Amino acid sequence: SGLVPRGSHMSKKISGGSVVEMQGDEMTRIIWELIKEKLIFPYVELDLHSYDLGIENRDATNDQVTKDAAEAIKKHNVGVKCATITPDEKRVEEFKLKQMWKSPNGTIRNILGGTVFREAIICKNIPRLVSGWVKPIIIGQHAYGDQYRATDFVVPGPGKVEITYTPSDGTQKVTYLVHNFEEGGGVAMGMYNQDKSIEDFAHSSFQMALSKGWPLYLSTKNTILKKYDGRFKDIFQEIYDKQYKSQFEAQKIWYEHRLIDDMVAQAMKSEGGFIWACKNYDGDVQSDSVAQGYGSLGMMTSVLVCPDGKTVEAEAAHGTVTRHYRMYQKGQETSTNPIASIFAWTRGLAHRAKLDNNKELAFFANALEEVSIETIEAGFMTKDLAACIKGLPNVQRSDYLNTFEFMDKLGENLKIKLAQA
Amino acid sequence: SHMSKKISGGSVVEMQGDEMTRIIWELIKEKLIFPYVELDLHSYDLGIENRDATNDQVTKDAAEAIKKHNVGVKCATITPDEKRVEEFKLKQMWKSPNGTIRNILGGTVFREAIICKNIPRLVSGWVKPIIIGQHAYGDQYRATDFVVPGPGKVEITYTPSDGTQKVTYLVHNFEEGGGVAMGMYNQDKSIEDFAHSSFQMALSKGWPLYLSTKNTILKKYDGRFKDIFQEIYDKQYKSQFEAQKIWYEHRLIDDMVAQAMKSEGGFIWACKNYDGDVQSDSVAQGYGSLGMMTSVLVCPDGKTVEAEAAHGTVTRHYRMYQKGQETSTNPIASIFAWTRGLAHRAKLDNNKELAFFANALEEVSIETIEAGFMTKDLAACIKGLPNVQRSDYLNTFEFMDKLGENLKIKLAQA
Ligand SMILES: NC(=O)C1=CN([C@@H]2O[C@H](COP(=O)(O)OP(=O)(O)OC[C@H]3O[C@@H](n4cnc5c(N)ncnc54)[C@H](OP(=O)(O)O)[C@@H]3O)[C@@H](O)[C@H]2O)C=C[C@H]1[PH](CCC(=O)O)(CCC(=O)O)CCC(=O)O
Ligand SMILES: NC(=O)C1=CN([C@@H]2O[C@H](COP(=O)(O)OP(=O)(O)OC[C@H]3O[C@@H](n4cnc5c(N)ncnc54)[C@H](OP(=O)(O)O)[C@@H]3O)[C@@H](O)[C@H]2O)C=C[C@H]1[PH](CCC(=O)O)(CCC(=O)O)CCC(=O)O
Ligand SMILES: [Ca+2]
Ligand SMILES: [Ca+2]
Ligand SMILES: [Cl-]
Ligand SMILES: [Cl-]
Repeated sequence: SGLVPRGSHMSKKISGGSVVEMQGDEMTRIIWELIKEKLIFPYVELDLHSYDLGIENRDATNDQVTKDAAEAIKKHNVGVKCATITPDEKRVEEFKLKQMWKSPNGTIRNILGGTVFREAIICKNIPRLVSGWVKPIIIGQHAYGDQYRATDFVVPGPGKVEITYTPSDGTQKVTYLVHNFEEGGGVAMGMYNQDKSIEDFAHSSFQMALSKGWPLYLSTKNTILKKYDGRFKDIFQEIYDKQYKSQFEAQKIWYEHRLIDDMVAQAMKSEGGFIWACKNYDGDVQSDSVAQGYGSLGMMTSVLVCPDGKTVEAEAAHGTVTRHYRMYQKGQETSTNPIASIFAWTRGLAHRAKLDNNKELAFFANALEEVSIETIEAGFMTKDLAACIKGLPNVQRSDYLNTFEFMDKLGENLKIKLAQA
Repeated sequence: SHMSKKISGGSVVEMQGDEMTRIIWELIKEKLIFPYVELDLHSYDLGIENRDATNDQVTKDAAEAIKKHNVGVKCATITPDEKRVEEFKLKQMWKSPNGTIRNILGGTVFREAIICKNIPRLVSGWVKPIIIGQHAYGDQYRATDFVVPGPGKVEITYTPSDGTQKVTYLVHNFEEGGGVAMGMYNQDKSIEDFAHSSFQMALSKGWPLYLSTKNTILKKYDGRFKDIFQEIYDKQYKSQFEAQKIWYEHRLIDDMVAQAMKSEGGFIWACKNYDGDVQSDSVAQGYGSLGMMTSVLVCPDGKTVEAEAAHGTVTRHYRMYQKGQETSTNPIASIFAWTRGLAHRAKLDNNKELAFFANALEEVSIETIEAGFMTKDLAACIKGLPNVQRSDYLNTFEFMDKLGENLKIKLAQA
């Protein structure tokens, strides 16, 4: 039967190393398991550290699992996160929650720190809503502080709201009048940010612009918040003058501070092709406008780059697609776009491979991104993208693939691509 | 024999401004308003020179004058920064006149694009206008902010006036370096006025109303906006809305921004102060031209209005003008400031002729531009800035003069 041992038909899976996975809710959870089953695990073996951030396990552990996941990301340097339920009043009723738990993304970000870089996932055949955006716009959202770690409260009636700083060294405290309510009640809030966090934010922004060869703009409202936003402006400018200016000049680019009002108009009018450093809230809100302006709200990458220069968390930024989940729970067909979740996995695994000098893993991660884009541009897509192209009322069943058909088509094309290489 | 009589005008609080907008303001009065309308103008000079001279008192005096006369029109003004401070040798870096007038008067700033058929939008589907109603009081614009110079505790406290024990909310314990911190507030009555003005504007335009907040994150602060609007709607407006086949909904700011991008327009968008400030720039630009916007502060008394030009004082054109070089400065926003004010004056005085005039001036502006006579910025909207030749646009004086010729023709025909 032949003295020479013939080669195996099954080929050796890639050693991918250590990865923290944050499991999610509803249809995104369904998608997440399909991605692992059909796209990752046949080709990559992982030392996978899985945390269930589904709403029921967050409730059971009093949100401790979210903290545990963040600490694990510190330890292993790579996290990949599925979309999760951020509960409102209805979710409190539906799950009999102990509390209207806060957004886990905010908790993870306030623990890890850094900058969330957000960018559209561009398909040649998905039309833009903004005509001129022929190059990408990359938002760098400062991931720490401000509204997302504030303390807000109802003022029940007349009285003084004051804000006080008490120096740790025992020198005199300073007290500022926020407002004397003399005619009724209202609301008040305190919020803050940290110098070191702002410095990390500036560093990540300058470095991303220099890595791309694109100009950088930071938006603030320092005309109104002269101290608070002026601190962002000053720290960026001093870091630019100290370390990065000659690097920008050598690449013929620039960094400029802009008022947020001007910056959103300028962005809308632009051709794309720049980095936009945003304070936490502005990056949160403006990335929705950028995501929708490129064609599809969900076709975004979202990667938290932590201040240590080694740790990354990639996530799907859209929601858990509740209506599709309900259909799926009744055995009905859905057409759920998995691209954002797939790219969470590929961006995470690409950083894993960079940390590990894993050439096989890096080739794989890029190959999966290529397969996803090429599949869509070849005309095989989920219903939402079909509607981007034709308009929802004109979509017919042959224009799109359902959730399982689309995953299977990606799996076929990934197998072809890895075979050809 | 009867003399040629100007249209009765009434009492208008004028606030004069700075730089190129001051120049075009005088041009508008001279060529478009004064030859046809006779005004009882109460003029306040909010030029940065007089604001430094009076220690910003003139701004407050103008705001009170508006309280008195119910109709105010405002030119663009310099909001000084460090550069302005050194340039004019200012005593202080005074706050923006707008912020002061708004804190004094209260109300909601309604902003909306001025649409010309030949000016292409940047957002494909916006075939109907989007009207933003920006709450004009509180939040960031009245906040107390400071630099935290080193390790220490920041807390924000509430002390009831009636003696009941205070409550202290920890903001942050800075253990390593320093940072920044800030308190801000809003008032129930001002939010209720905001809601009432939003519901009324929606009913008058016959469009649905969305309010945006971030109450996912700010459950108490933004929760109050949401709760107040929902209660005032259920109790006082839902039936009228349903009668006009419109509706009111709360939306998260993230959702609202994306859906507006993807929508057809045709709705009222109630915004917290900061969001209205920022999103209206985004909307203005998305319709084609950032400066083609009306901006009208509607005060809670339901009678007092302040119309302004929202854009800046066009400093580069002013420098050209100073050196006797021609400029192409678009005066439409300042014109519509005047016409919106005059239309409110006509409404208050039941002045048929003045209302006819204000609408006519708006029509003449739009038709002039749509007939192909425009300033350089709109030419560039059409052809793209690199492709604009001198023959594609009119300079500031030529455009003003063409508007005057067309306004004379329009008023004569009727
Ligand atoms: N990451 C996360 O963790 C998120 C969790 N959620 C949780 O998802 C749950 C529901 O969320 P909805 O908002 O109701 O939306 P949906 O996902 O149900 O989709 C609505 C309709 O659109 C269509 N459709 C959408 N995705 C599709 C897909 N893949 N394929 C195909 N069709 C798709 C489809 O339409 P048809 O039904 O007609 O086919 C579908 O029904 C609730 O529990 C939310 O809390 C929401 C968003 C983020 P996000 C954090 C962002 C950040 O951290 O930066 C804000 C997003 C933003 O800012 O833009 C939460 C806010 C916070 O945490 O503060
Ligand atoms: N309302 C006001 O009173 C404002 C006053 N200012 C004060 O104006 C001063 C300068 O301002 P810049 O920011 O440098 O801009 P610019 O006006 O000089 O134009 C820059 C370039 O664009 C082009 N161009 C613009 N307008 C054109 C026009 N008509 N025709 C033709 N081409 C035109 C042209 O381009 P070329 O040169 O290539 O031809 C030109 O050079 C500074 O001193 C500022 O303080 C700024 C804006 C508002 P704003 C209140 C908004 C609100 O309350 O609703 C925030 C802006 C926003 O939110 O949208 C600040 C005050 C506050 O904080 O309250
Ligand atoms: Ca967002
Ligand atoms: Ca603005
Ligand atoms: Cl299916
Ligand atoms: Cl001229």
